Amino acid sequence: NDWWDIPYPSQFDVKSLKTQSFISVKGNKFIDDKGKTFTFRGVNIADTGKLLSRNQWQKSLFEELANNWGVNTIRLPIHPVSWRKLGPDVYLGHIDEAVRWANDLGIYLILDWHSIGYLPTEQYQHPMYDTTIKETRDFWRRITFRYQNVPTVAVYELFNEPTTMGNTLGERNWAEWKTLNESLIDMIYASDKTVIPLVAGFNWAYDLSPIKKAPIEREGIAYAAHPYPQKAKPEVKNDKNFFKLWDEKWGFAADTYPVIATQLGWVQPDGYGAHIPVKDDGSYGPRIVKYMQKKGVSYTVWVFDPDWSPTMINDWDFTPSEQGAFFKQVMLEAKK
Amino acid sequence: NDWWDIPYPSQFDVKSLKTQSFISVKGNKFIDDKGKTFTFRGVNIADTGKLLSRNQWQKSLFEELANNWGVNTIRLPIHPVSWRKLGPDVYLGHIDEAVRWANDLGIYLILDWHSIGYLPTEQYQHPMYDTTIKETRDFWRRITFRYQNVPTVAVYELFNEPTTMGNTLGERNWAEWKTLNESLIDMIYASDKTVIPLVAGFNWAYDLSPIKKAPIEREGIAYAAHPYPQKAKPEVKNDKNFFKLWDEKWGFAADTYPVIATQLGWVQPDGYGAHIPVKDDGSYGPRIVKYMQKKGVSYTVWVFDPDWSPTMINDWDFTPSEQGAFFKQVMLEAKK
Amino acid sequence: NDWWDIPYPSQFDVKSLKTQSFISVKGNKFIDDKGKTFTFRGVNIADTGKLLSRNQWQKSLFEELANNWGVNTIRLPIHPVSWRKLGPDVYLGHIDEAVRWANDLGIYLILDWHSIGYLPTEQYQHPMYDTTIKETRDFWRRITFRYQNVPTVAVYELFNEPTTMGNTLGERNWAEWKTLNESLIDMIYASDKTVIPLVAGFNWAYDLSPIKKAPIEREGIAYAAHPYPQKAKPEVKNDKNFFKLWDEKWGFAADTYPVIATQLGWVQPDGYGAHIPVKDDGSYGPRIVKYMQKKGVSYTVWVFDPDWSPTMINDWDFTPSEQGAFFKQVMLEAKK
Ligand SMILES: OC[C@H]1O[C@@H](O[C@H]2[C@H](O)[C@@H](O)[C@H](O[C@H]3[C@H](O)[C@@H](O)[C@H](O[C@@H]4[C@@H](O)[C@H](O)O[C@H](CO)[C@H]4O)O[C@@H]3CO)O[C@@H]2CO)[C@H](O)[C@@H](O)[C@@H]1O
Ligand SMILES: OC[C@H]1O[C@@H](O[C@H]2[C@H](O)[C@@H](O)[C@H](O[C@H]3[C@H](O)[C@@H](O)[C@H](O[C@@H]4[C@@H](O)[C@H](O)O[C@H](CO)[C@H]4O)O[C@@H]3CO)O[C@@H]2CO)[C@H](O)[C@@H](O)[C@@H]1O
Ligand SMILES: OC[C@H]1O[C@@H](O[C@H]2[C@H](O)[C@@H](O)[C@H](O[C@H]3[C@H](O)[C@@H](O)[C@H](O[C@@H]4[C@@H](O)[C@H](O)O[C@H](CO)[C@H]4O)O[C@@H]3CO)O[C@@H]2CO)[C@H](O)[C@@H](O)[C@@H]1O
Ligand SMILES: [Cl-]
Ligand SMILES: [Cl-]
Ligand SMILES: [Cl-]
Ligand SMILES: [Mg+2]
Ligand SMILES: [Mg+2]
Ligand SMILES: [Mg+2]
Repeated sequence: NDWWDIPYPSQFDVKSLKTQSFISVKGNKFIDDKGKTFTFRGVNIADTGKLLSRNQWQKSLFEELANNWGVNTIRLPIHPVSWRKLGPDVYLGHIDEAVRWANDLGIYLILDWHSIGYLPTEQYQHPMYDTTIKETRDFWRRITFRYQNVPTVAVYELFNEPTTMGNTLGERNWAEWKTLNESLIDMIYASDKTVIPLVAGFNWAYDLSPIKKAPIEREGIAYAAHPYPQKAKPEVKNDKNFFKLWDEKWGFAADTYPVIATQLGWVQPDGYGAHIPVKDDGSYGPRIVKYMQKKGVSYTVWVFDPDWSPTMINDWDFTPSEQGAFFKQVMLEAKK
Repeated sequence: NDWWDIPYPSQFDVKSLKTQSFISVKGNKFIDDKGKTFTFRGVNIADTGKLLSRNQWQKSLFEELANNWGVNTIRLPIHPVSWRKLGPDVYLGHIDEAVRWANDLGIYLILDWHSIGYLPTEQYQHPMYDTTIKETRDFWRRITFRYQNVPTVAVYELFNEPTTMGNTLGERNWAEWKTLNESLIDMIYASDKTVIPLVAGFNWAYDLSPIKKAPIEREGIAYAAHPYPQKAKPEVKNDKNFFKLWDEKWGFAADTYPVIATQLGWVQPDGYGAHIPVKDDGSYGPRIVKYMQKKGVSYTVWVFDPDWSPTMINDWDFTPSEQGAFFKQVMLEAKK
Repeated sequence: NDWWDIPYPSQFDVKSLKTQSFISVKGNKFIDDKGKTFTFRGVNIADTGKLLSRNQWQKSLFEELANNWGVNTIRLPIHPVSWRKLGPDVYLGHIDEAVRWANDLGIYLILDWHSIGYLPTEQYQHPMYDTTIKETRDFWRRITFRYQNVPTVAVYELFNEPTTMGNTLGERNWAEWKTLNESLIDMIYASDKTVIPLVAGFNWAYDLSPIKKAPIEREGIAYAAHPYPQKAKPEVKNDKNFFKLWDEKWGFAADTYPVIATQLGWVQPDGYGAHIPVKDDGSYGPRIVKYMQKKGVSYTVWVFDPDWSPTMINDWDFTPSEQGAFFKQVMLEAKK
């Protein structure tokens, strides 16, 4: 009742972590603080609240991924509805757990403010993604204060998937989106300059082409890409044609800035949760991996969860799905 | 609890309706899809929630109006407080009923986002009208998706009565209001181009004069006018002087665009719920009807309800008030 | 349940007050309506809700201050969280009490919308200060309507302490802040032109220097200053060096506009609730009083409360603290 006695917030205790290299941006590459080139390779897990509700928010989950799936990175898709439902204090307390778990395993976290829609008009694809510019700023303000100087938390992915859904949500306007990302980056850098902001384009974070002429005017950032199989639609389906289309919309970015494909994956058109744009016969797997390997692109596969699709696992015993078995071997081999 | 299992929305089933002409804008006229000039002539009823609370939300209400009062149109004043109180899903479910009822009777609906105040500062005449730009956009987003390709729903009246109340609510600024209406129209047209947006001026939707120099830069729209009796204040009260004042503030619009007088009416200064600007000795009735007839102006009288004033009916047996008996005969004669 | 029956608001009954001079702005001075120069000299009390919760919201509080502490002014720091918690109707009802109490004692009130942070991004120092541009406008709309033509309520302090906290809350931008204050002033002046708006600069209302080149372009306003002891940091601590630094950041304003130091005070570095920027050995007391006396600056000391620091009183028997005993004698002597 005494609102005047509500405490000011505290910061994560960095002394509680074991030594872990910071990742930073240098030119078009990530590097660690030993100066070695670094690639994020890993997976999304589900929202923290979804996992808690079925008692699957456990260090054992992180251990499975680190020990058996070859990941060096986990992306946490923090859904605004879940952020509100647990409330900031409880959600941050669970993020703290993820930090300790990842640190102990020597892996890194991408914190993703997981909305879909058009923030400047505050209209979204679905209520679970609902937010405001105010809440979005406040999220990043809180996150940046709490995890200041924490090497485990490497990337702040400002807004998962910008889209206006054919301008039903507003008029897509690069200049206003650019300005807003720059505004968020400024709040972040005022609080912690050691973190990597990740910025996305339109068409559900597929289209980075506006940065050819109007890149975000801030240093030390990276760009997101979500190159699902059906985003590029060549008439003739082969490596060369897909590569050219990917080149044009997002791959070119990797020549100048670091790029993380923070969502990618596929399921068979008749498989579990099959929907546009994730339907593929499986030929996309080797093709996107080859493409990313050639361009030095980082990635986190969607999704290491048995309910949300396309799945990497069919159950909580971690039985691999088609894409799961494929990416697991890719990541194990890369780790070598 | 599982927010991730909350369904995506569905659209009204157009196959459930009987054949009904679409109304569209051509130049300064409405026409039906047989190419014949069309005039909206009808009434407002109360907010859906008010009617539900006294069990008056019934097809019989629509039947009374269509069969005995000669209407071809009903305006639904959706109050934002009621929208929130029933919640979108339940409110839309009742709008669905209105659509089926009106369609069956061969009449049309105007959906009116019924707020009073200044949306750009989000300040209003009364809490019952309280909203935000975000909620207003979301309302129109939901409405346009749900009633796509539904002929019965003819007009989307974006914001009932713009006013700053002597600039106590903000600084009235045509350019910012124009831009915001254009933004809403763009969201709507991205989703359904077969609907007619209705745009209002300041001074409680009385003053359209800014469109002489700066009309909304979008095709297929109409303009609202609320010419209550005491809005124009000639020193000498006659046809000629009122006509000239109406000409100057709103009637001129009918020369170039279609105009719907979506609110109009009167009660005696000593009658039920008498207040500025609806007080009149009754001479306004024939005068506004003559004026509208000469200019081909569409109209929906306020209000076909026994509680809200000025009333068209004194009870739920539909006993006519003074203005009610007057307008009933006007509409019956026009229908012939 | 019947939202349509929710009453429109009413105004404070001015006939309930005894005769009391209006205070107005003339050049760089306040004057009363007898044309005599006037200086606000008094204190802050705690938020109305805090006082109510411990049964300390009583006329006896105002009587103690007027009769024994020599005040002619009390500042009410209305915290947005408390505004929401009591709700506008109940909070305004208690403000009405303060008005009657102050009027009877011949003292004046400053109503302070008591937030800390950056309103244009709606990010704040602490949740208790949380608000929006919409809520802030609505507060001033309600206040200005209710207390129209009430001499007892002299000053509307638009936003207590603007700060971006090292730009962690947003990018401080004088031009956008200026525009927003002008917008609030316009809402206020549209409703009551007899009230004095009080505008603040950045750095927790310490830095008025932007008004040298870009003052608020409205007449009849005053400027706030919060010159706590540790805001100016001269290497050599004496009258001359502090005076020069105060001159440069806020004191210059008093040459052209009226200035009210609506928060000021100190506690010993080892005293109760000691924190930056209010720690001082006590030499600040005579120095700030001398400075303000020379420049004709008005002031309300923070704070006449035994819980909130720095205190003027150590208990509810009004036992004076160090700064309390000091300021009490200053105010008693000035009153003579
Ligand atoms: O968050 C929990 C939820 O996630 C679900 O997956 C999401 C997925 O994360 C998201 O990327 C995906 O977005 C797609 C849209 O749904 C889809 O409409 C859109 O299609 C467009 C077409 O409309 C357009 O014509 O063409 C392009 C290219 O073909 C296409 O993108 O594509 C985007 C992605 O780019 O939405 C998913 C949900 O539908 C999980 O499936 C679910 O289990 C979880 O609850
Ligand atoms: O929504 C449920 C509610 O509706 C009530 O009627 C409303 C009516 O719909 C609305 O148009 C009307 O607005 C008027 C303002 O109330 C009135 O103040 C304003 O007056 C101005 C003057 O202030 C100005 O000086 O001059 C002009 C011209 O004379 C004048 O307009 O006029 C507007 C309309 O233009 O408000 C009504 C409520 O007061 C029902 O009466 C009620 O039963 C329902 O609950
Ligand atoms: O509202 C109830 C609450 O009030 C508490 O006092 C507030 C006080 O009213 C407010 O002015 C004060 O603001 C100070 C900030 O807290 C402080 O961080 C800031 O420091 C900056 C430094 O960060 C900067 O480096 O330098 C400058 C100059 O030295 C300095 O200002 O200073 C501002 C004031 O200018 O915050 C108090 C709370 O911390 C009561 O103490 C409490 O009991 C009540 O509950
Ligand atoms: Cl898009
Ligand atoms: Cl107006
Ligand atoms: Cl500041
Ligand atoms: Mg970090
Ligand atoms: Mg339609
Ligand atoms: Mg006053």
